[PDB]
Amino acid sequence: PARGTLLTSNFLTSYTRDAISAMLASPEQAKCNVRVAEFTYATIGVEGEPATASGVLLIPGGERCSGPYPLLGWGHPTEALRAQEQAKEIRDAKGDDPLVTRLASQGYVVVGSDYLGLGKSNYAYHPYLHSASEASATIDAMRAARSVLQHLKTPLSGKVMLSGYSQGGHTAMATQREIEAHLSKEFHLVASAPISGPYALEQTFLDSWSGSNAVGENTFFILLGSYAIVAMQHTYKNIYLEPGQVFQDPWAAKVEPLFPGKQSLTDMFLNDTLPSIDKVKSYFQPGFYSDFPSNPANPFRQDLARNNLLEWAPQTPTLLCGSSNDATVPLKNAQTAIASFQQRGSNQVALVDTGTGNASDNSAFAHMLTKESCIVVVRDQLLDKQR
Repeated sequence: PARGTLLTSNFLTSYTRDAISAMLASPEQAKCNVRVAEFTYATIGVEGEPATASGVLLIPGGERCSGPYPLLGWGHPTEALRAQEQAKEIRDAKGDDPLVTRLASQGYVVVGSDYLGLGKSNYAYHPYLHSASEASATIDAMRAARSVLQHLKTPLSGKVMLSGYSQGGHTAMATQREIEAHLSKEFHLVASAPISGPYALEQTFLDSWSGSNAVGENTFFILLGSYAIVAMQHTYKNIYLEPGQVFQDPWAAKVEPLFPGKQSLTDMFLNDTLPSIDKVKSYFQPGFYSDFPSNPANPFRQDLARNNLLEWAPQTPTLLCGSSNDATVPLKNAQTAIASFQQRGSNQVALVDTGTGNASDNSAFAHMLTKESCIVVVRDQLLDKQR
């Protein structure tokens, strides 16, 4: 099966323009009804072998919303529940999701892949924070969606845009880099707006390795760090033979099945499935824990480095969004990225900060606030202007 081939597609539900406006009034108003669709497609694994993945497709429509519509590829945030599908989540939430209320309702066709190893994908694990497969998964999700859209005769303008939140920001940028480098004829990319993504991946882990960074405590670090470790091992198979080489017991024997597994990140954190950040020294093996921040040859550190998104020159008008209150993914990531891009001859990337400006609000939880806040900001400041 050629990459991007549409295997199955199904329409779940639809939300009226008024119902969406009602949610927004709880005053921005929707201009489009929104149809929720799901689909599965052919794509590739981290070794280029065949694999499948699932995705979500939001289609705008309405008397005050005639086409043509731009196509926006979206990268979702860290997902530890293997079976999780975005389309069904939106359906369960009855349209209560910013992708519907802020973008699709305004005329943006939204396409998002559940990523390899998640949703309906047949991949044995999820290549968490793996630039190449995050990009290939997104690219192919967009290819399959275009087939669904063509069959429906949905009017597309031809313009393509990208965005994503958290891990999704990393996904969005990784996808942008891949398109510009090889697929500019297939995808006419006119705007990219990564949100709170760890572009300076390796340095981000180094900075929060103690459990806290310049911004504040990185509360979810044990969970996000463990996911990265297990994933990078799966992807590169160069960190350890037994989890016991990296984690202390009893965590060594229970960590791999969780990323991804039968538990959502919320579940794990609320029920202390893994120790809290203040007990990090009893979690990671002392050797590994001290070696990572002081040894650039550390295999996990090397795998993170291979997934940095700094060494290139963005050509698409880009707007990195995030918050100075964010202690989960420090805005330093965007700043470092900008400096790197400018040093490589690119002036296409801008930055916007949605933080309160009050250090009193710095927090790991300020991270989730950037999702809708930034969706709105990047849409108003960049996306709308590139339609």
